[PDB]
Amino acid sequence: MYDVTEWKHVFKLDPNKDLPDEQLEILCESGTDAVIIGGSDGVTEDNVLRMMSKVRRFLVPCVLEVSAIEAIVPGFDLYFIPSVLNSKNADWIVGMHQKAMKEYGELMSMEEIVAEGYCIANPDCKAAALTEADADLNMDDIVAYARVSELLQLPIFYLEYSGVLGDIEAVKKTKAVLETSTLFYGGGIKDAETAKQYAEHADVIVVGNAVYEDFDRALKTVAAVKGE
Amino acid sequence: MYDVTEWKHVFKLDPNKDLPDEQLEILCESGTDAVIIGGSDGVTEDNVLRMMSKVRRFLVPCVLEVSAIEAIVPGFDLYFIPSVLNSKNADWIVGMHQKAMKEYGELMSMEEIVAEGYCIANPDCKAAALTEADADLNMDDIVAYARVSELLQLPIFYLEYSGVLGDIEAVKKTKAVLETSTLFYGGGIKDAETAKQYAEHADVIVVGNAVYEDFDRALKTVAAVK
Ligand SMILES: CC(C)=CCC/C(C)=C/CC/C(C)=C/CSP(=O)(O)OP(=O)(O)O
Ligand SMILES: [Cl-]
Ligand SMILES: [Cl-]
Ligand SMILES: [Mg+2]
Ligand SMILES: [Mg+2]
Repeated sequence: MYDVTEWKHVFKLDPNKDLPDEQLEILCESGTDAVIIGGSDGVTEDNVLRMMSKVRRFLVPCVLEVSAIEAIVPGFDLYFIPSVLNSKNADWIVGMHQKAMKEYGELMSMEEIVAEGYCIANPDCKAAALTEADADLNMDDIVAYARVSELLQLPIFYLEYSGVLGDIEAVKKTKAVLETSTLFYGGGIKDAETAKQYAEHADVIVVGNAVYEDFDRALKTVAAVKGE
Repeated sequence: MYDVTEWKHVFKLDPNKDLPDEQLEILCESGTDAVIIGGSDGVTEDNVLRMMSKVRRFLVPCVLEVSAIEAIVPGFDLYFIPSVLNSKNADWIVGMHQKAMKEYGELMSMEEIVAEGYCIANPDCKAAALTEADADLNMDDIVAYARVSELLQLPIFYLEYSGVLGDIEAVKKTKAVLETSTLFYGGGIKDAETAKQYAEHADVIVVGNAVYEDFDRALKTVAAVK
């Protein structure tokens, strides 16, 4: 019953960090379309489990973006499973996913799962290092990864720039080739202005790091794209 | 595009070989559901080209299985682009797709393309060495590759054993977990009896090099199954 093609904004929270309960509550009731519990690396099941319990009470859909088999926790409304399409190591595309299925096939069949075709386009971030992504891409390299996602009919193509604003032109061209995939963009969105700019091309903008750096400023990204 | 969920039998041909006399024609007129142009130890644009000119004239859908970017040729009803799910080389999982999209994006848009999830389950064959496949798999491994296939939305999961018959129990168990894709089985089918046996679990049986070894016998695999 969760339709990402109707979404416009999502906050991505890092279970490795701590947020005041007051802020976590404010983010869940902010009007964002989803609260995603992310991770990238070093995540632990206990932090994920505490966060699940803290966000589940709210009406907003809570999503667990799976980044480690040890950190799959029941209780979330949805599960996003990333596949790093430009990874140079099969583990981040399919390998870890096969081990998870082998180990938790049953737990996996009982949840709503959505695969995300990730394209990590910032060569200098923790995510690119970890996943051995060939992240130094020209725009047509990115557009081609988007075409690959559209061909596999991955519900989500996520252009990931991490802590930097990505080339807006690459967001506009990616969007132009996606006909079924929902385009998620994440990267340097810290306020109303940037939020509004990227929301012009992405189907969904992801605001994450900013919540920890300047909370009040990051909160305005919601009204910035859903407001009057 | 042609609907593979209705198929039951397909012959897969090696564009590097040629059938004698009118055998290609009898095969394309046999009742099989599709003729797939494949090939091992790589293919060349020339053989594929020549094969395409031969099979496009018939009603049976003709499919090019794209195992090499350099051998793509326009003119087929369908193009299957494999992802070797158990490959250790990302180039066989997503790289081929990305190259085709980057180098032949406009050709890709004008053709009907189907992404197939491949699982090479025979560790002792050309395909496995060529794709660096982790092919010494137990049954629960295969079952898990099939789940990944569907997670990735692939319309086809192709369980490949090449030159030999695969464990019939593996076929039955993979058919059991696939809730939304079509199960292709390939591997050592050379006659009516074995084709019938694997057709009990697989959605589509692929009969390949048996057509060069014993044509009359491979031809009976169509009726055995349909
Ligand atoms: C275990 C399993 C079933 C599949 C493996 C899942 C995979 C491929 C995970 C890697 C996904 C990553 C690095 C996501 C970025 S979170 P982010 O956007 O917050 O970036 P950051 O944490 O700041 O590095
Ligand atoms: Cl843990
Ligand atoms: Cl005909
Ligand atoms: Mg809730
Ligand atoms: Mg024809």
